[PDB]
Amino acid sequence: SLTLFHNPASPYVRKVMVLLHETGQLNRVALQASQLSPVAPDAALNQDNPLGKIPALRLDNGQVLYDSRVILDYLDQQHVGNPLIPRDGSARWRRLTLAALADGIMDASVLVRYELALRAPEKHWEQWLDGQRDKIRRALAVLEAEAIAELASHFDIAAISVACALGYLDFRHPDLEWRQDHPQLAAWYFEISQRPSMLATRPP
Amino acid sequence: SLTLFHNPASPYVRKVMVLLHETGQLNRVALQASQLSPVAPDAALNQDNPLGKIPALRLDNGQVLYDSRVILDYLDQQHVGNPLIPRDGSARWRRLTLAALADGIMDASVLVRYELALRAPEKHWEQWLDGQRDKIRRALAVLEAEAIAELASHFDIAAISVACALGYLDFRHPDLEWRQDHPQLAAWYFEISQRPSMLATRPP
Ligand SMILES: N[C@@H](CCC(=O)N[C@@H](CS(=O)O)C(=O)NCC(=O)O)C(=O)O
Repeated sequence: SLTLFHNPASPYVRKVMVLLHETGQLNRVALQASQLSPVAPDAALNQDNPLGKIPALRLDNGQVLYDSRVILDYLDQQHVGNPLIPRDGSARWRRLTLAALADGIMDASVLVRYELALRAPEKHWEQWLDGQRDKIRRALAVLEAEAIAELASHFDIAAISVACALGYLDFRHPDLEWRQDHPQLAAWYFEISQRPSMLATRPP
Repeated sequence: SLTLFHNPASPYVRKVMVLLHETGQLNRVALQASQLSPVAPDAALNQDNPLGKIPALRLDNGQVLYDSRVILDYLDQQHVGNPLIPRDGSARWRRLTLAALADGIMDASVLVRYELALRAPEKHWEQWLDGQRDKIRRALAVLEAEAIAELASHFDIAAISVACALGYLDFRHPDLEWRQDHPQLAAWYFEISQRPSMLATRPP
């Protein structure tokens, strides 16, 4: 069977968990708990993913896949349902670009979390923090437009990725109050939060 | 024709350029010079690229793709013959994981560069910087121990990504010596550095 390095905070892990739920493949995956940060290595994880990041997926044959987008691609090709990642043509490119937009939000969000929670306050750099927050805000604006119609078309790779990014803002960055100025996105997210796969994968 | 939002220092742009050379698709592309935004997002927007993604690829009919991994997939699917990303088989996820290893080297390398170059010295956090350097070192060790034959077998998505990551280490982090403990990787890099795709795309 498969083994996924996991913890319930990670929104990248959450993408994987949501895809597993949606595709009926939770039964294939043992969870290996990991607590970690860039200054607190997990030695067991590092033996499998030298980058020291989660998610990482150990296959039945012992090979390891990372990062999250590689794992999601692998898992999407294992089931016979409709794919969550379009296999060809225009949709493939469009939906993977929205997924990358969402990953960029997560990347900035995690960096701001680590600076605020781990770095000594006297070493915080406010202009850096605000630059990351502004990159998140600009991406949210594009998502507001996408929430008009494109986002809701399918609960697929793009929708999962965006949903996990918004859930992570709620969890670690409520001060960004993303709903206040993004009502269309707020409505979309309120709906997709009720999906069983989202309810089962919320952070602590 | 296509437009690539381009910067010559970025190793992520470099992967795209190398793949365009290697697949014979430079005759498709016009470059549009674009400024990296390490701290505050750029105040000058191109309306097709409101998030200032670099690389970003604007298709013949105006859709814009990003990030580099999405662009690489798109471009690889636009030519016939030998794909540089395997379409299926164990090799697909093996080569994509090796590419992700390389992207992780680049990610750690950029974080270290931007902190060292842009953040005030008194606010540098050495244990954080070393945690990122340790990702790089562990990843190099995996390449040397596990990936030499793989890299040599095909100058593909994995090899291009690794090559660009090593070029970026030489460019921004020559203090991080990597050739001594990874002699096979060093020899391979010396060889592939002479490919026209690599010579043409070296950072300034
Ligand atoms: N490109 C990767 C990013 C994973 C990541 O940053 N994960 C964080 C945990 S966070 O999501 O809770 C992680 O592993 N941090 C540890 C570290 O950076 O040392 C992916 O898409 O899987």
